[PDB]
Amino acid sequence: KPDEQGLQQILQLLKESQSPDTTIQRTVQQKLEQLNQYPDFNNYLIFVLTKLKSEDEPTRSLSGLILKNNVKAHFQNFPNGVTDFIKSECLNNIGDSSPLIRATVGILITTIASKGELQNWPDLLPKLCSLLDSEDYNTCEGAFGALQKICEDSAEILDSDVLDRPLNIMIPKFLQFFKHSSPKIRSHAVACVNQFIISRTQALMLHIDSFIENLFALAGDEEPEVRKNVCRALVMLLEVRMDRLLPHMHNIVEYMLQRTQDQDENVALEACEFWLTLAEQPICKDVLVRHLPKLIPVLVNGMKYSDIDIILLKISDWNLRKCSAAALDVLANVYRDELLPHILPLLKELLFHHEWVVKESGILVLGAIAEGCMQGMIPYLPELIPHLIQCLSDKKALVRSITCWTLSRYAHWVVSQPPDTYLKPLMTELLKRILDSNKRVQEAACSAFATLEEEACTELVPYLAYILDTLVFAFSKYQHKNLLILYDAIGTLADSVGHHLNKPEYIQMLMPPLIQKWNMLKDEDKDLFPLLECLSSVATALQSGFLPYCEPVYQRCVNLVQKTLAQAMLNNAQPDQYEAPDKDFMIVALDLLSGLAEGLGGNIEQLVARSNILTLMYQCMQDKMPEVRQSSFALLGDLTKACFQHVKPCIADFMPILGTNLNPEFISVCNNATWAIGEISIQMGIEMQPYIPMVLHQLVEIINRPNTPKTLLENTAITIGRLGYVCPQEVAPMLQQFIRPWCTSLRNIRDNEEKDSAFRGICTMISVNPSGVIQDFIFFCDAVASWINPKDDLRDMFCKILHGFKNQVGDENWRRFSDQFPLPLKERLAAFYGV
Repeated sequence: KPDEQGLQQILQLLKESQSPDTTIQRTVQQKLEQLNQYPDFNNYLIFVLTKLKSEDEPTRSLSGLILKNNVKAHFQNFPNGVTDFIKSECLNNIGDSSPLIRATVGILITTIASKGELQNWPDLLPKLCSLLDSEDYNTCEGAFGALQKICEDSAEILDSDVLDRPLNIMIPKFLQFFKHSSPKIRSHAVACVNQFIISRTQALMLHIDSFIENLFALAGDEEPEVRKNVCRALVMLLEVRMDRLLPHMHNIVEYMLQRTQDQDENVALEACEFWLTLAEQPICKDVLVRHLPKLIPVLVNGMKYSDIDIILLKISDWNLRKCSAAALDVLANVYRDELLPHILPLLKELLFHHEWVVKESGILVLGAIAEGCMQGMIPYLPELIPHLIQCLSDKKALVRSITCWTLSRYAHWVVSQPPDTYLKPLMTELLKRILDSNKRVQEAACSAFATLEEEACTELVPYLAYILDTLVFAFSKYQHKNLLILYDAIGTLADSVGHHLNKPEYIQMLMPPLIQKWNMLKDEDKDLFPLLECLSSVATALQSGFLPYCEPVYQRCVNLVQKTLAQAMLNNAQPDQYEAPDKDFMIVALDLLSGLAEGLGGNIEQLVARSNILTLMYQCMQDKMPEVRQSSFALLGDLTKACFQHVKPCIADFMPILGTNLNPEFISVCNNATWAIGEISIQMGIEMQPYIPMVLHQLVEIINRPNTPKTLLENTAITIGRLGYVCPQEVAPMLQQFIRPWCTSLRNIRDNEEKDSAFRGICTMISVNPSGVIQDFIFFCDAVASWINPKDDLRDMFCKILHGFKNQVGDENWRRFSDQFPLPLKERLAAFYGV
């Protein structure tokens, strides 16, 4: 019987509510395991049926609450028969006259519905919807509260007559409740209708005016819950139905403005979100101009740290400050310089204020409006920047950290000025802050310095030893969260300084501790991604100087490529049992490898030979992700250039893949494949013959393709040139089909090794098949005339062709032909090639 062990459960429940903290872990262990078969049959008798017998609401509500957790962890193992009894007891007590009991029944219903999905309780929503009218308050509230959580949490809507009535009936029913006595109920009502906004539910769309009208009539409710929901509704509608808000816009704005400075922190944040959303709409600029005088002070005031905020640091991912600052950043990009009349008089007050909370809010404002109001800020920079550099030493950390940030926002202007005026002190001061005693100032400074480095470049060279001393020391001082930012600082330093880093002293202090970590990190580490990206930057700047250190870098990268591929395979077979990897670990490993193959170019040959790198590369070229293909094709060309002797035995395998990937849909992949083919043909010589048919036609098609980026066109032109240089016989016949775009393309390129080999290829092709050029000889001349400093032998090839043509067409026709050229064109061909 249940009477025996039932008084044992109720005793275990009374003991569960002790006060020992020792007798609590014991009764929790005793109850969590007491999951036989039918304890939940009991867990409701206590909670729903034994009123007076074992009364004491705390006990009953705890019964239902422990059982709620049983539903959370072990619902799948639930007997079908007990659940049905559970469910019917809940719905029969949804509106219990005891607030605590009906709140317990409430969370019970909510969770069951969340765990066992939509259809598994088919009776629920129809019963909830119906109960909304049930003429006793508690039942109405109970139903509505439950109904609110179900639309909100799980259930992605799309649920007409899954409610057992059309949304056409349901939505106006909701709207009626906007007029209920109880504040809790009209909140529930706005929350429900808010779920149907974004999805553009037709029923709501055909009830907008009624909705909008009812929203306006609630704007003024005491209950902040209602005010908040009204704001959410209005923010949401801003994107879904602008057309219907528009005629009320100024009237709405004035409400939102009052809401953005609301008593309640929540309503305020919700109201504030309005300015963000509106700011990103084309209609914004015209609507708000008039409100800027009132808006800006409100946003700027909202950007101060609150009293609570400060304490917790000395917070939320999103708050009033982050929101206002975001809005102000966006509003600055919209109005640009026209925002300044509204900002500067307020800025003047804030920046030199005696209270730091005020000062630091002003510094934030200054940073926030940077990108947008740059041009108009330039006049005031010569006094503000020196003053910010001063704040960098402020006694208060939170001023120190934000100043770093704001300074970095003006980094570009700083560098554009004489190096000694602003850049020097900024650097001197930022380098000191990188080693601040306060973690937040460390991050801010280190981050700001990274922004500065990228902008300064060469100009950092004089301070390189002091910059490197600070960064390397930071390794020892810093802890996790900060290392990530430090890696990026080092990395950018390599990018900005370039070859200037390649000196034994620099290498001997930087590389040992970077590598120390490279061999410490467990492959599934957050630290590993930025450490890869950093080293890839370093190996490119430390060209040949990176040599002593590549062994473990190269090998681990290859390992990383392999592993990621396997993991991605496992995940494709078994999407549930086996987990997806982050392919960005692969792309970054490939880039490092190709960075390595370029800096070391040749010294790498032994490492390439003893690895699965080419096999791995092949697989990477099969990948579904364009970026992965792209990266390996890049690596292909780099290895072709570095140590072709190991690529050659695979060229028969690679060529068809390169052909398969000569597809303009994926520009970057196409680019790299095209580039790789070209580099291969130079290394292969005549032997490239059998591989031309599969590649050529696609290139001539790609080069003739209307909308094609400049770079891909240029690379196609180069590659066709190089193939032709090596196999004139196979390529020459097609000279007439690609010569127009080829010339239009390569005519705009610097006089380099690429342009040389390409034009060398077209000269060998013209000489094999001259008739291909005549019809469009105007284009060849334009392309030859673009050369400023050609190699002597190339100038002669140009010379022979140009003359050959002139001799064919004769002096008279040529004279006519030359009239077409612009002056500087006529003149170069005449001076350089004697024509």
